[PDB]
Amino acid sequence: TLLTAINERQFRNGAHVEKIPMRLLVAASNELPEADSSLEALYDRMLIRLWLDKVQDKANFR
Amino acid sequence: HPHLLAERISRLSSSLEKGLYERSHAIRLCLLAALSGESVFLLGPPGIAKSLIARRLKFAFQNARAFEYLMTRFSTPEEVFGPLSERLTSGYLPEAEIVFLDEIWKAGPAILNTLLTAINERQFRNGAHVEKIPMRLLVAASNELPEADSSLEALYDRMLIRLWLDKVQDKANFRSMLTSQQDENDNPVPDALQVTDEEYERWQKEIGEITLPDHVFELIFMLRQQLDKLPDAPYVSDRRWKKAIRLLQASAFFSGRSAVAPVDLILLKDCLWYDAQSLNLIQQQIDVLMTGHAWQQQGMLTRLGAIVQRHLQLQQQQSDKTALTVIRLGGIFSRRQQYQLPVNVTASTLTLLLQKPLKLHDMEVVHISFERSALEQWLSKGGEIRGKLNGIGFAQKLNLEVDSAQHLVVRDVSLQGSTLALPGSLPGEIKQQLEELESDWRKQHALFSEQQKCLFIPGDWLGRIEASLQDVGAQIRQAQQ
Ligand SMILES: Nc1ncnc2c1ncn2[C@@H]1O[C@H](COP(=O)(O)OP(=O)(O)O)[C@@H](O)[C@H]1O
Repeated sequence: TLLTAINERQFRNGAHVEKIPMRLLVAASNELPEADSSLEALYDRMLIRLWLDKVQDKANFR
Repeated sequence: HPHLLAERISRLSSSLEKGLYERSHAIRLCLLAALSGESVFLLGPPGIAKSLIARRLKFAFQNARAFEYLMTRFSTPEEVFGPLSERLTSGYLPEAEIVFLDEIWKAGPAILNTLLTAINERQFRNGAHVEKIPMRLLVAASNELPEADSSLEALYDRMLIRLWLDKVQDKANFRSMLTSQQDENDNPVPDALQVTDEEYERWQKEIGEITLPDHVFELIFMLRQQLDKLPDAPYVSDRRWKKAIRLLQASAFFSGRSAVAPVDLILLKDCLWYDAQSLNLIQQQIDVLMTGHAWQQQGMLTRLGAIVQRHLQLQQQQSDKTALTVIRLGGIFSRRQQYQLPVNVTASTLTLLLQKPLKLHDMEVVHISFERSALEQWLSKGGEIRGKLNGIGFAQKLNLEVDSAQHLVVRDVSLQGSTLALPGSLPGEIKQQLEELESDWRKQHALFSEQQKCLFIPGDWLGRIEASLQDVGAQIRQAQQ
C-alpha cells in the first residue's frame, strides 16, 4: 500500500479513492535491506539517500 | 467496416505512447493481449516503466479496474485474492480487468496453485460456489529467471508474450524522456477511442473465425521442425503453438484483414524464447525465415540460378558461330606482343566461354571470366596469368597459350586443347522463364506493400524485409541485359 501513495498519490479507501497531499516523505532506520528481498522496491523509489552519524567536532558536542 | 477498425486501433495506441519513449513495442503488444484474453511477461531491471504499462492499459476500456501488487516471500492469499469473513474480494483479483504482479518467482505454493485456475478456467474457488473472473489482461514482471527444476516453471510455460525490457539507448530519445511534463497518472485517451464492454465480448468470437491460409501453415511447420533438430534450440510445446495463433489471428483482425498474413510471424520472437541463451537463437531463426521463405525470397533465388545455368548452357553450345580472333601489332620488341579487340570488348571483368569442357582443379567449368587489366600484360610482356572458374572462387593459374590461328588454348592435366570464345550479342526460352519469375516477384512485393502497416510490427524489422526483397529483384534484372 505504500507504493501506491508515492506513484498514484492516492489510497484505496474501500470503494472510491482520494488524493493524498503528501509533501515530504522521510524514512529513517539503522541497517540496510537485503540485496534479494521485497524491501528493495521502496529503496529504489527514494530519491535522496543521506547517511547521518553522530557529532565529531569537540566544539559542536559541548 | 473491417477497414475502419485499423484506424481506431492505430489511434488508440498513439495516445498511450505519450510520455513513454522507446516503449512502442511494449504498449502495442499489451494492447493486443488485452483484447484477446492472453498474457504478457516482462523481464528486466527494476526501473524501466514496467508498472506504468500495467496502469495505462486500464484507460482503453470503459470499465476497467487496475491492481498493483508486489509478491513477497511471505505473501498470503488473503492479501491478493481478498480476505475471507464469504470472501471480501471488493477490488482485488476476481473482479479486476487488469492485474499486475511484480516479482512472481518468489510466491508461495498456495498463491501459485490458485493462479493457474484463473487462466485456463478463468474461475476462482470462492469458498463454496465458483465465479468467473473478467481478467482481460495479465501482466507479470520481475528481474531474474526462475529455476529449471522448480514449481515456478508452470506459470512461465503458460505466459505467451515474453518481453525483455531494458533501459533507453538512443541519445535523442533520452533528452525528451528525461524532461517530460506529461502526467503518468492522468487520462490521455479520448472517450471516443475507448472500447466498451459489448465490443470486447463481440471481438472474442471473431478472433477464432480467422481463416488459416495454406501458405502460412507451411511456414509454421517449417520453423517448428527447425528447432527440433538444433540441440541449443528451446523446446516449444503444443500449448505455446496453439496460444500463439490467438495472438496472430487477432493481429490481422485489428489491422483490416480477414486471414492470417505472413507478416504476423515476427510476433513469435517474444514468445518462443525463455532465457538469455534462447534470445539470440529465436531472433536469428525467425529472421532467416522472414527474409527467405516468407515472401519467396529464398525460393526465387534457387529458381533464378537455374535460368542463369540454362542461359550459360545455351551460350556454350552455340559457341561454334563466334570465334576469338587476336589481332597483331608491329613495333620493335623482342617478344611477340599481341593486342586484344578494341571497341568490340570494353568490360573489365568480361567472361569468355569455351567449346569442349575440361576438368580444371578436379572440377568442371563452362565459362572463365578474365580481367581486362591482366590480359593486356600477358598478351604483351608474357609470363603467367590467373583466372577464376565459373565466375566464383579465387583467381587460379591456368595453362593459357597462343595458337597458330590467333586463338586462346586452355590446357589441363592431360594436355587437352580448348579454343576460347566470347559470348555474342537473349534466347526465347530464357526470356520466357525470366518473365514468369519477374511476375512472381512483383506479386510477392505487392502483398508486402498491403500488410506492412500493421501496428503490432516493430519498425526496425521493416528495413530488413525491404532489403531482402530488393536484392532478389536486382539480381533478376541483371540477367536480362
Ligand atoms: N523507459 C522509460 N521511458 C519513459 N518513462 C520512463 C521509463 N522508465 C521509467 N519511466 C518513468 O519513471 C516513472 C517510475 O517508473 P517505475 O514505476 O519506477 O518503473 P518500474 O515499474 O520499471 O520500476 C514512471 O512514471 C515512468 O513515466
